[PDB]
Amino acid sequence: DIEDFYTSETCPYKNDSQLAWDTCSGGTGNCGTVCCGQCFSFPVSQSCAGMADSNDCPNA
Repeated sequence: DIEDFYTSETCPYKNDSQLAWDTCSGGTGNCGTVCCGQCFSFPVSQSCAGMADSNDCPNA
């Protein structure tokens, strides 16, 4: 459950948790450990930085 841990307060998206999640933890966009405590929080923050792709993401 992420929606139960969604923070539309800091999250730039106020549509759905899946949206902001579909962004960070979507493989592209602005994935990272930042979205961990940006739109969500642990232990969800772990999923954000988890489903944020590994090397498939736009990482260095």
